[PDB]
Amino acid sequence: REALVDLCRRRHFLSGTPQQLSTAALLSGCHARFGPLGVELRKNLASQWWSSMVVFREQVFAVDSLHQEPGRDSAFRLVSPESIREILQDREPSKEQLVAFLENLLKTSGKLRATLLHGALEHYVNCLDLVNRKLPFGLAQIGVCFHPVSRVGEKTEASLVWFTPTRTSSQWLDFWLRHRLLWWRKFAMSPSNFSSADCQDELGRKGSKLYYSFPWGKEPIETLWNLGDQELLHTYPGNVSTIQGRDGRKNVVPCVLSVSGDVDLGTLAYLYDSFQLAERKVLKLHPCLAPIKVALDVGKGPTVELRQVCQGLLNELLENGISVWPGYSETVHSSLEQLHSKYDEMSVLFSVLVTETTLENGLIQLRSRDTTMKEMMHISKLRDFLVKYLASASNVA
Amino acid sequence: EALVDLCRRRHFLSGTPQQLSTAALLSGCHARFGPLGVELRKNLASQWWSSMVVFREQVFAVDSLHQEPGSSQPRDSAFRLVSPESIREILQDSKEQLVAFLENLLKTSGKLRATLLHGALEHYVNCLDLVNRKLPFGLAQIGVCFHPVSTRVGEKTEASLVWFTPTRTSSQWLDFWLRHRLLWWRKFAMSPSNFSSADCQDELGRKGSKLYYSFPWGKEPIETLWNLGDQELLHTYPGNVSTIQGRDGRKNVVPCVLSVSGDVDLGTLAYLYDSFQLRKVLKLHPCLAPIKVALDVGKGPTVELRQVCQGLLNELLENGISVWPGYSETVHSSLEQLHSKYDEMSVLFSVLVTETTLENGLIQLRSRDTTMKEMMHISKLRDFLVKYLASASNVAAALDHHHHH
Ligand code: NA
Ligand code: NA
Repeated sequence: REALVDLCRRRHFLSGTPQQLSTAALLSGCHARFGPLGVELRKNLASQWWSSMVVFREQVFAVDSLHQEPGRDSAFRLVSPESIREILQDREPSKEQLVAFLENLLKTSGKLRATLLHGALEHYVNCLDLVNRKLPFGLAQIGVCFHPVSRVGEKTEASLVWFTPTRTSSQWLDFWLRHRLLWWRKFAMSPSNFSSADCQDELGRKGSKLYYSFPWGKEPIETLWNLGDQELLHTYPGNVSTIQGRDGRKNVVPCVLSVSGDVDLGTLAYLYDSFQLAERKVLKLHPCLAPIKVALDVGKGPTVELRQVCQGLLNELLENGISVWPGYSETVHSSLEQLHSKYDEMSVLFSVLVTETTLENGLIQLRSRDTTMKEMMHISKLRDFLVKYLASASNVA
Repeated sequence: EALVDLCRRRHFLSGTPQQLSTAALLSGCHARFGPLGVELRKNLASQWWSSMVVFREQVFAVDSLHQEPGSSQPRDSAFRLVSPESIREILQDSKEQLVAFLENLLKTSGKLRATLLHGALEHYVNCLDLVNRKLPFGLAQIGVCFHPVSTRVGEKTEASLVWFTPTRTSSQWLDFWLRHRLLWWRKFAMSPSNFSSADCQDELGRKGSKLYYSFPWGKEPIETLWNLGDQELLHTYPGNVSTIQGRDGRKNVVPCVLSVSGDVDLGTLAYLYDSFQLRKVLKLHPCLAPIKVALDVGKGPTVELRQVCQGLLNELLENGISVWPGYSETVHSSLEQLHSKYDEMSVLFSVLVTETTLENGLIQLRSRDTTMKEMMHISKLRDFLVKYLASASNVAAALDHHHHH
């Protein structure tokens, strides 16, 4: 078994049976891929996407849309089982009556969304109103999309749909291309492994794609398209006056750019990127992404007292939203060496050891993932040190 | 009618007039929320995530697919997923064969989930490993579930905690979580007594509780808590019961399963109704309000007041304070109109920047809550806002670690 995926499965970044840890299974989205460490890593990534694209941008608003669309091409259809049963009860068929049923399914049944684009379009007229028709602006959503494989794969997509006058659309597309690529790179240990290329679709529309170089090859993690206006006009038949936005004095139907990232594949990219057979394997996930910031353990000494102290430190750090692994809670004894190796595989940023010394003089032993050196710190400072350290890494962007 | 109409007008809600009836709002057949509403809901979901997961070292995140293995034997009402190809292929490409085809759909097609429970159950053994089998612990998830309407598909965002505990302590945990969840809804409410609970029991004598919000048309359940026992967990691992045991001290037991399940969309609607006060103002809790501050300009040099505002804007966003940039509009609106609008959008504070500000750095700050105005130095606003928001959330967090009985 490949080492990175093996470690990820052992440390609960990935879930699944061993056969589901193949490249094809991991890329298909046909099983829930992530275990608790992975779900947390992915939530951190999604939060960082939200910060960059919605929180820090006044012209981007959140949107939410259904998972199913009116029914498109290969998308699975939603069919009520009660309708099928109704049919299977009646003794006389036909072929006319059955074919009819099947025919009617193919034309009236809703279908699973393949992208988040249609949800943004359908909410455009309302956001336009909210912004008093001023262009440009965006609508953003993170949510699951469904993809026929070759079973239906599920992928978490982070979408920005940007509405701008056609005359600035090319400029906007290039701005998003650079910004999005820099966003992926800012969390990477090997930022050159995130690359980009131009592409064009079936219709000749221009776009770009962003890629991560996985061991087996490059996989697209984000696509950016200059869609023009057809999809928007397709959404609002007749009523054109209600979709025109202001470009200064001009009233115009805006051009639509779609900027869509694969949060799941992006999670897997950072897991591969983090792997350092440095020392023993370590996952050096970026501080803002690492699911566990600190681990707390008790050394040789008085069980119940040494744990009362860790509990207090845990509670303090959690009130401050710092994730903590309560190793002190464990029963089985494990060597310091074994602990550090595990924490390193889990991408834990700092490990803290509370000992009889601590009970005497209040000093803890603090070990860093990145340098791997141990320092003595007074328990009273730990919180401020950690709170400050994370804020520093998050400020870098 | 006034509330829904105001919400629709201010983009808390979305939809046509036929989508704004109480029936359509409850069905989940359309995406109910406009941008201010999606932000409100995101804030509510973040608060839930903080209280249930971030602050609880024995609760872990789980993610599970939206689709589940096809069954059909039972007759369940969950929508099935059918490949259009498959249908076309039998269609344009006799009776015996068609009936068999339909039978197959019912038996083998995947189905859309109706709850997040099975998701948690299926990841229980992994989490067991993660905690080296120590009970109790929980698996949490927020995600969309689907449900039959009337033949339409309703979508509801569910916030679920599935808690694994020894049977001997399961009753106490049920009571602990009930109090905890009820207090969680109430801490954001203008009228907390409109959030209540009721105890209940199921077909099999299993105990549960339900939490309700008293909407204008009656009480609606916004959360359910059930002491499920172990049946469902046991059914998830047939033939592996010996190795799904957790530790209760020194004893190995198959844990009892507590399922706590909250409706995030209905909860969002609850807070919209709860915030509505007569001027019409929505007094949403500071932690929930989608826009914390609006910045506007009064009398003065356009291109300079705007720079003061933008600077202010940049500073607040950088600090993650949501801000409405009213100064970028054209402004042919009165102060009273501007304020009435902000009150309806639940904006917590509005700030006015004028010539004077350029002379002495003073801005006029207006509170949604009292409508009182007040001069303040533009350099002190970021700090005022951050402290006001931290204070509100601290007050709200007062009892997140309170030991219920
Ligand atoms: Na924004
Ligand atoms: Na937790």
